[PDB]
Amino acid sequence: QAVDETLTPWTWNNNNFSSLKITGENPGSFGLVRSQNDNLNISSVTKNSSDDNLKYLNAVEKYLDGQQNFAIRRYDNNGRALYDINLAKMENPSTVQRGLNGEPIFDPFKGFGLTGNAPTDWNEIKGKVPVEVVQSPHSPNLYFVLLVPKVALEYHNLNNQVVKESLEVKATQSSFNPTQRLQKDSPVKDSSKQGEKLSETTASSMSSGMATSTRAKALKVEVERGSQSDSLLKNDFAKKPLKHKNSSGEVKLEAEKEFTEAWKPLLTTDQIAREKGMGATVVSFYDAPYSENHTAFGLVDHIDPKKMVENYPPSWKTPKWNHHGIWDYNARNLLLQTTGFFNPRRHPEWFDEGQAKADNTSPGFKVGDTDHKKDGFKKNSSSPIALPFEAYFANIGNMVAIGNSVFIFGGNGHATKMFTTNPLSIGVFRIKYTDNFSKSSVTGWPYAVLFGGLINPQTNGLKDLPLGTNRWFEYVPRMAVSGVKWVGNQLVLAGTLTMGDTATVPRLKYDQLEKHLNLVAQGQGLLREDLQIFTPYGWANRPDIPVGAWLQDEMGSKFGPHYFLNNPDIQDNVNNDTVEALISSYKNTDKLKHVYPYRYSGLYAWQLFNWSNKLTNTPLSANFVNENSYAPNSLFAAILNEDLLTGLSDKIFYGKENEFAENEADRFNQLLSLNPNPNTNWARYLNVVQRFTTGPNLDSSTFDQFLDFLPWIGNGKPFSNSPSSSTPLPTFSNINVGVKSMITQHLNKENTRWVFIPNFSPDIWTGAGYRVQSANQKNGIPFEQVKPSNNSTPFDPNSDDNKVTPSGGSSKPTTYPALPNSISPTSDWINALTFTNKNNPQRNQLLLRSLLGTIPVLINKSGDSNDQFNKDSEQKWDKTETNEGNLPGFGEVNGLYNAALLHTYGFFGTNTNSTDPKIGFKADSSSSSSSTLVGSGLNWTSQDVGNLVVINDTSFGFQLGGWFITFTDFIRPRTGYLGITLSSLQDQTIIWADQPWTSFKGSYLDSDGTPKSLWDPTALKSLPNSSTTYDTNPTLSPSFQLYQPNKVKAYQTTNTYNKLIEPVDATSAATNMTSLLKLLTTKNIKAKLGKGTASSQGNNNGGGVSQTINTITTTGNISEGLKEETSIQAETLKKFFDSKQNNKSEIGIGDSTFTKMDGKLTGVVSTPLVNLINGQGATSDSDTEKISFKPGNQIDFNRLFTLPVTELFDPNTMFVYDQYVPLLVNLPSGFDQASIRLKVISYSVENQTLGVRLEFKDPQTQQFIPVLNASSTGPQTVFQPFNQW
Repeated sequence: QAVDETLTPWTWNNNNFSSLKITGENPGSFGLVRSQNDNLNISSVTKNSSDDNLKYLNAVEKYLDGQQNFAIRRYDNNGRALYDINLAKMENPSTVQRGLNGEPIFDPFKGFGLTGNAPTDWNEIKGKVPVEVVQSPHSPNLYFVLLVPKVALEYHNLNNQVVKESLEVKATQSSFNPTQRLQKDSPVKDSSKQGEKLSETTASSMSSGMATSTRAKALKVEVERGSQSDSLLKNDFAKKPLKHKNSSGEVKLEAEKEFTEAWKPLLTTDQIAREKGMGATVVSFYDAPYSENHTAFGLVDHIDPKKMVENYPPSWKTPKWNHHGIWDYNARNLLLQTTGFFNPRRHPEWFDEGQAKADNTSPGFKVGDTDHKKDGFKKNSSSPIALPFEAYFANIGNMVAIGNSVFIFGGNGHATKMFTTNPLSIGVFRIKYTDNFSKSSVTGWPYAVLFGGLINPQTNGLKDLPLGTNRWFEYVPRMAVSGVKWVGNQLVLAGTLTMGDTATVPRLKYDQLEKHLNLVAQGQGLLREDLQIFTPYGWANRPDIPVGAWLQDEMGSKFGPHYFLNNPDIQDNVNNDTVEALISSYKNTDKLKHVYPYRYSGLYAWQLFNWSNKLTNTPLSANFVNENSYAPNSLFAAILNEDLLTGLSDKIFYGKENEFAENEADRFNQLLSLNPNPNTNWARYLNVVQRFTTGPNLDSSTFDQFLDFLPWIGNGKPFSNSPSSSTPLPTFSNINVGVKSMITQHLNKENTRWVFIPNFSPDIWTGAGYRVQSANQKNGIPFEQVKPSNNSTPFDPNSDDNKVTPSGGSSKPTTYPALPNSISPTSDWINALTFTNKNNPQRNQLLLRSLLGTIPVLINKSGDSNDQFNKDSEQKWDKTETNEGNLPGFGEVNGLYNAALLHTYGFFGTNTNSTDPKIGFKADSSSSSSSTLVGSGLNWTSQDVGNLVVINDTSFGFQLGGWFITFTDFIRPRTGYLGITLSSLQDQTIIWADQPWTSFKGSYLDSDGTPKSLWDPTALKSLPNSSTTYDTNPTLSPSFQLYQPNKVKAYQTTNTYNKLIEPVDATSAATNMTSLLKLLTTKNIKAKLGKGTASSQGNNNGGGVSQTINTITTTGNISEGLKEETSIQAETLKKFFDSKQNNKSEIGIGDSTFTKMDGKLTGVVSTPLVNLINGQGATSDSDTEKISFKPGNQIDFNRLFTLPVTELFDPNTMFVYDQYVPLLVNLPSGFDQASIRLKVISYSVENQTLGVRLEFKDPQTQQFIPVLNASSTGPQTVFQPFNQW
């Protein structure tokens, strides 16, 4: 029961909790502790063939019960160990004897009463490990401790064959090729189903719509219930004229023939619930350090995953589907993009059967029927969203106690985060206690139903982000939770959050999947990449056009108005005549909707604005949710509603409104908002989030301007490269990039001299990759981007097809005269949302992944001999319009400039290496070009988030990858402050490590007031093996992604980017780019850069601690850089930052101060007075050495106890009167007796005894604290008049 000297403090990877700062009556720390012993040969247990995972894990737990020891030892206010609480060695533990009212009988000196019998489930809970301890805010001496199995600690060390990766390196006997596991072949017209294509309107109803268009008429989409049981009289949305290509079998998604070694969890959710010994459990136990019966347990409650799954929205029983239903399901299935809103093809973690259900087959609705009228009926489903082992144990961590209920918000998922899989916390577990912590109820709710109330007016940061949902919770937010803590009076949840997918929002045309391999993979789930890849050539004019309208123009000569290669240059006007003739004329009824002839088409920003779950000023208003990000692609900190969370009922009740439409007849007129059923309570959960933020309080191009300001941890140089004619250009921002152009000459060339730009001259920097007739005509480009289908002549405006006849027949062209001067991936246009490419959803992911330092780069030429990219004589920043600028314009990460990004990385030039790596992208003009995206060389992952440390009443922060990020201005934002302070890590070994996050050993707030993070550069976990014994071309790493090849036609010498850069079939290009594919593995990139091995050098062991930069009131002030008097906001911010490149400190960017500490770092134990690293360095309470109790023989009992115990103290406050204190406590001469008080805690008139606990005014912290040296026994003593017996 006493302190164990062989157990050292530690910290769990999932929550990084090491100690709980107990405050109040008995201040101290509940530090975790473990057996540091190595020699744990987990391979000693043999995993046989027929033995199942459950039996194997039971054997592993039995084995670890002997070789491992864990406990939660309590420390005094001075950091001195008191007792251990080794749950596996506590003999005859007993629950607390309770009264009828539920109060635990407690006498301060006799302690807690014991019933003598073990708490519930003790046999199956004794072996579990503690990972977290949380105090109650109200009930004294009451604690909860979170218990998990030892497997969840040893998960990574388990044998690979039972802990597999979603991607397989294979033996590579046939050379590496990233497209091998990708289905790529395109669908082809069905020659047996041609006649069921959507019918063009027989005659457009004029209905006084005088405007007349010779163009092709709209297609009819008629759906009506009819009366047939399982079929519809009309099912136009189901028209299915396409089919998969038949080559060596049908090319479609099917787990059986693809995922032979399918990824599957360790334990299904039902098995977690049933097997009590494998799930997390929290036991409420009472602790008293100075009492005889110091500790005793209360209730034991398993965190039942079924009590969580039962609160999933019903829409999540059928993830393959969505409120759109048949039409989008068909579109995705033919495009080889996996269907639904949360698909195991993209998120296999959350499904009991894992990848074995990873396809669109059996989607829960009838599909693929020989008769299209039959398709679209609800049927049996088999693959609902669940909570298997990995997601579950990502969801256990970061407890918080509120009122009579305790919440588990989950952790960052590193407990079970492998290289190619990303478990996260999907919702909030709650345990509610009744009748004063006597009985309890366990339940959980998903984050989706909690975050539905997000609306743009809340956040001060980026707008229109993909964080919205709707009456069907098809948006599945999950968090890698940094932690939950009270920042002052406001409860804060913080960490990283997965937006709705924004990469796959555009769709390819049905014949352009062989030349957009990166995008088709992103949609396929093979490429678990979240950033938006700029591949705009093959996008359909509209993602949401049913396949029944794809073949209306097969040849493409007419540029089918309803379906054509998306390109804004042929966008229709918005004139009243144009819309009246084209769109408004075809009035739609309850049983008829039209695919309008209006040539809808726009770039990435327009695509997202129309077809992403962007936030809106009202909740549940996101009609278009495509998918959910793979990894957390956005920082997120939200102020939660404490009272509402306490008050919500345990069990949720959805209804027909949340269900999907039963059949297409009801789906067609499916409203977005329906009155909730009277007896349902799902809506009540929507308003938990009081506020939220994702980054600095900046919007639009200001955000990208800041992104330029933040530096790259890999080498420290800014992404802008501003501090020095062919000089390097910034990557994100466009200011001083390219040439200024006047937006008043774009599109209609009307009413824009003062609407977009308050300045008198509305000149906008077109950025890199801009198109211009000539320097003399840089402002606006005329219609010379004519789109020819074949080589057959320009797009031919002024044609009868592309003209509209208003009232009277005064025909005119419907296409704009002049167009914006850029469609580059870095193209920004406040004046044309249809042409602009930079978007807030991209900007958030760019901030997160720039902080992480793993932004991919397009590469044409590796460092190999005869394949070298020369910085000099081959890169010309002054000629970004021409191929000499090397801007790919296809495959690049949207919103950034590939050459600038590479220069920052140093892939070419001596920026990162002493000698030029000669790695770069060349826009070849003499032949075809092939390219591939490769990682940054760093292996930080977005889930790398540490402790949530509260700095003060208004600011909080946490470690993020190699950065420490503090949300200075979230609780109480101040105008003009960016509201973020960033502190980079200085250790090169950690920055460039293969698995750096294994080195982070927790963060905490130091007494001096500056947060700090532990670092153990000797704790890095290398990759599982040295590639066995052969060269493994694909080597998995947390940042590794199967970036598919991209092949692009020769770049024009002149007017390179007038049109979209056309690609060609790149399926066979893999074998001709081995020297580039080899750069996919991060080790090879590091070797090229020189960071491959210990060659990084520097500190050899270098164990120490890093501290965030010192901050002041003026820190983070960019009010000068904000605001507008003579420029645009982005340009003035660029000027401001440029003027402060040598003073990044005052803007909140700097290198974290780091100090060396000898020996291993395993964790901290923090108590409100001081913080002990590894629990070393306890003191003797110097400030109260001369305060102690007078022993009994030195006290005259008659002098004191002649008066009664009642009037020796104040019963109304239980305080010993000041005049008598010196009579009992020894003090040095001249000591201020008023600074020390006695807190009576027990008395008995019948025995005239007095139990007293001492307190002392701490000069350091202005709070009364107990004196631990007051007696050999501690700060509590019993005074009686010689009647102790």
